[PDB]
Amino acid sequence: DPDPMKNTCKLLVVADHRFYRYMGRGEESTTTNYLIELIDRVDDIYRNTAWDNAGFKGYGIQIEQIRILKSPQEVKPGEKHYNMAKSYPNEEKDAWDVKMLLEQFSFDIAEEASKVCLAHLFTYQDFDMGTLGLAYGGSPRANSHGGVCPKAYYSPVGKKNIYLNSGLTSTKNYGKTILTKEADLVTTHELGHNFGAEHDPDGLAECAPNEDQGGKYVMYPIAVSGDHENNKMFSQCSKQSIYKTIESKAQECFQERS
Ligand SMILES: COc1ccc2c(c1)C(=O)[N+](C[C@@]1(c3ccc(-c4cccnc4)cc3)NC(=O)NC1=O)=C2
Ligand SMILES: [Zn+2]
Repeated sequence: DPDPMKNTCKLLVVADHRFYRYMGRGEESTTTNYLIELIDRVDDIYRNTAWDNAGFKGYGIQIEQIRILKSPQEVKPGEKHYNMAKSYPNEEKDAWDVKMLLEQFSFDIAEEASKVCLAHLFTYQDFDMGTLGLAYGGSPRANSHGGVCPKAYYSPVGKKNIYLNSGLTSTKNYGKTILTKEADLVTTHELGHNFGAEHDPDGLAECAPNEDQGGKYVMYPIAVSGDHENNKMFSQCSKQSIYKTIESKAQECFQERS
């Protein structure tokens, strides 16, 4: 019998009412299929990366559970929820303030997020300044305040434990639905932050090549289009950061590939 390999970060995937209506065409099957195919293509990127440029490969992601929120969350006055009909803090805007939305999703999904490596929200809202997603950055440290593997942080206001093993992806930008190849890269980038990578800096040519050299890698701070070969790959900078996080945290919460 082969030795067990805890090499898979299991995900709770949530599609809010906005995603369900505008991406899933108001259908469970259409919503599910989009998310399953997207996670699998993102998994091909992770699972195939040799994090240490040798044998530290086969580390990826798998959906553990899909939660579909078919309707907006009914809220009482002064109450907020990441799945409510209105955007917060400004109801006049198409989208929430992205940082407040991530905080709100982490607060509301807490009980479910405590049981998975990562929780990821899929929404359909046009965040300001070309923002397509947000995630808490991971690290090898036990008290990382985010990323892979749930760690309880108590909320005195909520009187409960909250977890920062979260991220979100929007498939809406500049009033339109983004291409699927763009959506795959956003989730890759967000999970990249969760797995411990920071943005690729301009100061290290190796991690930020010119367009004639295959373009930028996935963790570049200006969102890659997917048009260039490097777009769907992690730079050597991301590989070193992620390798250190995985090495420390796979034994904590990664599981066998299902
Ligand atoms: C390939 O997909 C992407 C590549 C690069 C990026 C993105 C997507 C994307 O949304 N962004 C913006 C961005 C971001 C980060 C912080 C804040 C922020 C900070 C403090 C207070 N309020 C908000 C807003 C947006 N989201 C992300 O994952 N990285 C960022 O730079 C870069
Ligand atoms: Zn980023």
